[PDB]
Amino acid sequence: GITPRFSITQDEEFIFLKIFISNIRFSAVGLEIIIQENMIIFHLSPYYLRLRFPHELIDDERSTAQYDSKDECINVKVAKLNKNEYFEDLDLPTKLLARQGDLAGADALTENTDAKKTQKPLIQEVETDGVSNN
Repeated sequence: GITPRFSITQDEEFIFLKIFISNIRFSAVGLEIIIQENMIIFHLSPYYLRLRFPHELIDDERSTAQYDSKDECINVKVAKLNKNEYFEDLDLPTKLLARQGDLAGADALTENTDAKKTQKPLIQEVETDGVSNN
């Protein structure tokens, strides 16, 4: 992850990620933030950032980011899969980067699983070869 400063906020409807940046070369052709199956990928700006939350988000039409000049900061919006839901990793920066470090130091992680689950199995079928003659 590359960036001077960035803070994430959680809401009872969606997630609000804020990024701090200077008034340096800010192109408008490379700007395009995309959200993965669950985690969020920050491609905007010349600096790439990777956010990994303990939950799963979704990228819909509502999802979008707006550039703030008054503060020279960037605002990223992303809808969640469950309303009234929060996070327990946004509090820590490393928890988002998910770095490895120097494999030296007492560190631990505790992520909770989701309650709402979906069960939609399926059994495929296809003919087969075989004769009856000797």
